[PDB]
Amino acid sequence: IKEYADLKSEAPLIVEGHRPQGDIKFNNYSTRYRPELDLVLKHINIHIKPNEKVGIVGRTGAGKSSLTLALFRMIEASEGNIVIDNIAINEIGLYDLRHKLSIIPQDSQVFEGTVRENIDPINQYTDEAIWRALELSHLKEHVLSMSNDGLDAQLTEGGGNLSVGQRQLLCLARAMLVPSKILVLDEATAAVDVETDKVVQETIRTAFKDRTILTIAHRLNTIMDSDRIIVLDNGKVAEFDSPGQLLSDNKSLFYSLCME
Repeated sequence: IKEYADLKSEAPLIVEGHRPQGDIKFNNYSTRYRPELDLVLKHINIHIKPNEKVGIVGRTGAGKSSLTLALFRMIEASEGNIVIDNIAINEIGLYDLRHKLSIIPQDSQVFEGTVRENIDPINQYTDEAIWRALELSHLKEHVLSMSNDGLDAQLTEGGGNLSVGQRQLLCLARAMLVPSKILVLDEATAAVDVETDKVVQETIRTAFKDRTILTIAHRLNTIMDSDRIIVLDNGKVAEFDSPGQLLSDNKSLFYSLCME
């Protein structure tokens, strides 16, 4: 027990510096997936518009997954830094950093309890906010199917578990319930219900029409629908980021990926 009681913490949760829209600005940021591994991000300096919708693509093993971890400081930066809203990611403190942002993970999960608790464990949203978020996510209707408890209807890891593709919709519902200043997205590595995919893609853009959506894609269609796309490979941005100009003219690897 003391063996884990002695573990080195990831980072201080709260710091003196705190913020009061959005911003994403790499500043020669570079990072390795782990200290024992070589670098996975190399001197990125990209800047994203305050309400931009952007897409990240790459080959299998390109290292693009680490972008979310670095943006959430899940991995400490090997070099360089990032700034959001004129405040560095390190200064704000991890608690506030993760509270102000939002993200759909590669794999979402269900927690044993209630949907209301599994969506607002912090208990910081109004009941009308919860209802409106579930409705805008097109989730309240199927939520009411389980039991008369509605928002308080139970759920569990097994037996009382939801649809495998419904998990990602629920995570998106949580993200849209949160008043996020910035957002991120991800998709199932394996094949999933295209109905759920369309529902998520429609609702995310319809809700966060005024908030940033930087998405990581396993299918290039989301890159096509993104206002800006940057392809990443070998720990480096692989081309001049554009909405499809390189696909139109250069026939770049971005075009080859959409061909594939």
